[PDB]
Amino acid sequence: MYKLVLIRHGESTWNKENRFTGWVDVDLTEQGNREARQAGQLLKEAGYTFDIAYTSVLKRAIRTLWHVQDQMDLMYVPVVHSWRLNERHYGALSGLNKAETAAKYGDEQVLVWRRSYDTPPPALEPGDERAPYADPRYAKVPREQLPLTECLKDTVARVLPLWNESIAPAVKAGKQVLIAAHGNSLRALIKYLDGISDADIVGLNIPNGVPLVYELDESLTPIRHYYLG
Amino acid sequence: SMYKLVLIRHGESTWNKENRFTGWVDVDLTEQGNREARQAGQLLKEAGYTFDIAYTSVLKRAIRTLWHVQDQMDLMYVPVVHSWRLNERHYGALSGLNKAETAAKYGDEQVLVWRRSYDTPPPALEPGDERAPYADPRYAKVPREQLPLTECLKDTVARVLPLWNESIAPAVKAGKQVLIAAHGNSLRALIKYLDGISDADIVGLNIPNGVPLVYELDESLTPIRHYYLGDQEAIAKAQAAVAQQ
Ligand code: NA
Repeated sequence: MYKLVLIRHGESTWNKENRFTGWVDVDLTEQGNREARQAGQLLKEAGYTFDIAYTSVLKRAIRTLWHVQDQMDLMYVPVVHSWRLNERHYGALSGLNKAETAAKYGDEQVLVWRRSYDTPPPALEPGDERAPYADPRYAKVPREQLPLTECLKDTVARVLPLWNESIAPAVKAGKQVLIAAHGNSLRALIKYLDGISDADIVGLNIPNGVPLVYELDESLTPIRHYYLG
Repeated sequence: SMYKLVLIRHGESTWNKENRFTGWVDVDLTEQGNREARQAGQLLKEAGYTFDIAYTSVLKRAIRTLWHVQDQMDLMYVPVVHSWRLNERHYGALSGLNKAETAAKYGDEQVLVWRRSYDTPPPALEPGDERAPYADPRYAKVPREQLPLTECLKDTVARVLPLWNESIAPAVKAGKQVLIAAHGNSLRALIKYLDGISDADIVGLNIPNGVPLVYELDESLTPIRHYYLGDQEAIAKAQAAVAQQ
């Protein structure tokens, strides 16, 4: 029996505005700060501790992790910041709210995108300000691996290598691991962990700033999972 | 080639403000300390500095100072190495005691020996003291016999330098832009080694809280010069204040 803890970042400014964010590096709102501190308090009171954390390169997830670390008195543990835990890339939808998206692309195409595991939204132009190529976060990432858009299938494909490379060996080694990330990168892990179908994973809701605990057997197969609080 | 190395002592801590020996006790920043650290980050950002990696201690006053700097510079994603080897000098049984009350009790000379004798440590913690480091998860990978119950600066130098030799110096040599966010005595220890300062002279080195301290090093990592970032007159005032304590 191992335990692995997952948590989605607290409310971001763009969550509050119901805007597609993706790789845009927006910060937490004060509510998102509170959710993160509350999650830290919950893990602490329920007797959790961690040896290492994995997070993305996006500050909304990183700041969530900082609050959890702060509240648990774990500010000293090693942290890995991986672009592979970034939120799904939403291409040209990044920055649009629901009304704006419906207006530009029409309801039917939005419905197809919302439902389709393997159809990506319109891509960023490679020269768009929002493209990742000039960003110092991705300086060592092979250029061809950087997305200008992603369907959820793409997101899953680039999240999952972190499982065999890093998370599973750490868990098997007896490390107490925390993963502080984003709705869709957490979906990718959960998709693999619980063997969820392409069709069902699309609808899985994960709330901001609530610790999600997986209990795993010797083979890293889930026994059960639950949210704290 | 010239390399730039940035050092910073933690922002004002609660026990700096209360005038208490701290050592390895894991106290936090005051609001002033938070402001110093944010200002430090703003200054570094405005002066066009960036970092590939930061080294810090396992103590939250230094780590939170680093976090403010990372926050202000938009560098929250960069690699950070947290090492007990950058901890403040271990203050032994003095840890938690008021400096004035201690001087009243044991005399000024005796406290000054404990504070600044290069090679004579403060009285040791008893190993069964709750303040001893043995059950602390921060030190669980440190062999028991290497964990101090007290340190003089000389001891602090011996435990700081292997991190410089094995990790930090190679990273500077490789052209990485390094920030070290640490503590008064662990920074004095490293600087003692970098500037080749004598045992008697290192005594007077006074590093202000929360001020970026830039070293320019040549190809062999020998300092060309160092200087502090920010309001130079305010920094001189802060230096006078540290020296008086
Ligand atoms: Na300690």
